[PDB]
Amino acid sequence: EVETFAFQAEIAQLMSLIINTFYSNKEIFLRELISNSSDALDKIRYESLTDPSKLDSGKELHINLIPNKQDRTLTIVDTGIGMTKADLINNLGTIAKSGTKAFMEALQAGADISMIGQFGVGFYSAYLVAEKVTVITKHNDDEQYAWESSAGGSFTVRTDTGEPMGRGTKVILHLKEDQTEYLEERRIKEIVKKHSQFIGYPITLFVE
Ligand SMILES: CCCCn1c(Cc2cc(OC)ccc2OC)nc2c(N)nc(F)nc21
Repeated sequence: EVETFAFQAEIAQLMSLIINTFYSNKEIFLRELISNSSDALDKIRYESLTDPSKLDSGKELHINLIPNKQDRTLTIVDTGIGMTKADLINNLGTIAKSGTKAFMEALQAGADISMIGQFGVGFYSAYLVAEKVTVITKHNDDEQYAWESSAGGSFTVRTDTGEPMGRGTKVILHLKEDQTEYLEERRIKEIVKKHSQFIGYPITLFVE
């Protein structure tokens, strides 16, 4: 069954802002998502040092970028720590509240949208380019969940029946009609080179 949740007022407001503000430098969405993957891979890396069994659901620590022109999606896949249902429904929104407020104040003093990640809310930059985001995630202590939102003030969570993923997180960007340039091999490569050149895990760009 599909559960529908409201965003806390502040996130909904960050989300509208990201959708509504005129801002051409949309490409920074990719570095934000990659950096979130990097923090997650680090974390499962740290946790297995004192418990190697936390790696039984997969030993490879990596990042895959998969475009699919047929569906119109850019999926960012990591094998990092993954998210529990608690994360999805309460915890992530709890921690995001403060980062949101800070961010939203800075945008005045002179800051701009490319700085969202210095506040820990770079995930919602997904909405510069995607009309819908689907997030498939699997943590060691929980089952596999699908989170989803087209913004609008609500998101859903359901247990995922798709392909089992071991451990990690897939962010599936359903691109806006005018943003298919992020399906293109040479565009993604350019972006990864300029902003994500020095990540500590292999990034494999899949071709179509
Ligand atoms: C805010 C940092 C933690 C949340 N997070 C994020 C940021 C994030 C994801 C969300 O998914 C529905 C929602 C909100 C988020 O940040 C506020 N990306 C992650 C990732 N790839 N892997 C893991 F494991 N955790 C992630």
